[PDB]
Amino acid sequence: ADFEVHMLNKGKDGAVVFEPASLKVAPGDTVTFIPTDKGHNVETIKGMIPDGAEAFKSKINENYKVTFTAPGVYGVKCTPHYGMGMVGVVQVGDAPANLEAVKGAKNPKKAQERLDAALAALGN
Ligand SMILES: [Cu+2]
Repeated sequence: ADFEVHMLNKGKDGAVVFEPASLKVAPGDTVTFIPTDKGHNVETIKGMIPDGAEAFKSKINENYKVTFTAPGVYGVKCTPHYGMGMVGVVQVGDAPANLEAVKGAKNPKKAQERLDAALAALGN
C-alpha cells in the first residue's frame, strides 16, 4: 500500500510540519514525502530506526518515495527544520520492538514534543 505525507511550511499542528505526522503501515508499504511547500526534505533521525532498516536522506524539494520494510518505529525529520520540530513517525506493524530504543534517542525540545505526540497517536 502507498501513503502520502505532505511537507508544509505550516499546517494543523503549527509551523513546519509533516502531515500526517504519524502513520501506521505494514511491511513493504511506501510513503511518498511530497514537497507541497518548498524548502523541505526527509531524513531518518539517529537512534530512531529499527534493526534491518537503512538510514536515508532526501534532497530538498525532492518528491521522495520510501519503502518501509523492517518492523518497528521510524523517526524522520526535515533536515533544516529539525530544531523547529518538523518531524514525524512511521510505524511498521504493531507492538514495535524498538520502542524503548527510540524513546531514548535525543532530540531538540520541539522535535521531542512532536515525536512523543506521534508515538502516543500510534498507540505507544
Ligand atoms: Cu522542513
